Amino acid sequence: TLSLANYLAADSAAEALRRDVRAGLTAAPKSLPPKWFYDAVGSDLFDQITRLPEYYPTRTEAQILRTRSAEIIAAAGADTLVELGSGTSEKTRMLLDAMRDAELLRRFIPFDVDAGVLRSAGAAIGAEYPGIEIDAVCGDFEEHLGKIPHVGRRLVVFLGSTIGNLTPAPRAEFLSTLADTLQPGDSLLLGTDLVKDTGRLVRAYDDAAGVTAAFNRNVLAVVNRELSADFDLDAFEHVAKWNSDEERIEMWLRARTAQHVRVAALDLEVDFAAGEEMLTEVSCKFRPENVVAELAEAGLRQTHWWTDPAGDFGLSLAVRL
Ligand SMILES: Nc1ncnc2c1ncn2[C@@H]1O[C@H](CSCC[C@H](N)C(=O)O)[C@@H](O)[C@H]1O
Ligand SMILES: N[C@@H](Cc1c[nH]c[nH+]1)C(=O)O
Repeated sequence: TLSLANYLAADSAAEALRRDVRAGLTAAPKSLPPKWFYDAVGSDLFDQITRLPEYYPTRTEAQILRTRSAEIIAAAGADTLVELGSGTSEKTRMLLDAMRDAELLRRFIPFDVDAGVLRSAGAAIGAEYPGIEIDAVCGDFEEHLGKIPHVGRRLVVFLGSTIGNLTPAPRAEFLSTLADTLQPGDSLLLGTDLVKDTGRLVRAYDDAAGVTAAFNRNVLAVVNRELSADFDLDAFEHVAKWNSDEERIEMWLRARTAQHVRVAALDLEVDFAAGEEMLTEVSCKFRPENVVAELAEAGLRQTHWWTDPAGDFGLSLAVRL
């Protein structure tokens, strides 16, 4: 009853991954793709982040899920739960319980770039819900959504405001593509962190424990290990900023001094100037009405909207137009 499909394993997929890292490192303003945070070490660092006092999103969303999962399941009526950027799927157990309770649960399809997190969560869920079929998919949710099985009536969930780690142009492409993988009867549950006080927003990405910093820097450890690079992690400092124009948090890594870095697997040497900054992640924060309009543009209609009392975070349920 357990399966794993691995689409990131192909050299065709590897080439695209490496091409995107190369483009980031060779652009006039440097960047790295957010997906490279998530090797085994990074997946655990994010798990640490979810427990920080500063990082309100996980517990806020979990509280909405704890109190609204029945409602969500009743509206979706799905027998199949698809989770994008699933990670450890800890919040997802609330959804799985509610589907099981409703006597609908037949299948769980976790989808992640990290196959380790898939094998762990997959084996766990497989045991916690005997008789369920598990179809783990290792892929890039910007490239491999078409590989998610079309079986049954599906609730696709994208929690944790991961959607905000895409800038508006690829975000629109992603949502349009996602919409086009949905069949009649399918649903999207989307978590979106909302615009709020920016002290709160910036602190959630710049905790006093240094955890987010370590998580940010680890992207250099991943590149170092996997692409034969020689970034000096000590040479770069974590920077979190509020971009008010784009209404998004931005994580940067800034060079303390001039750095000269080879990435051997890419046949690539790059340099940083003193004080030069590299963009490692964006975290877009949303206004409620813009979420409605973004879904609509993609060909999706918001049918349900749930928020916490303080309006820190929203969950949307959407169907095809
Ligand atoms: N491009 C991509 N394709 C597939 N998975 C991705 C991805 N970019 C990041 N991820 C995965 O998506 C998750 C984002 S962190 C979110 C974890 C969990 N869903 C939660 O809400 O807490 C991580 O597990 C990461 O490994
Ligand atoms: N998806 C998470 C990833 C993250 C947490 N902290 C830093 N990055 C977010 O945008 O909030």
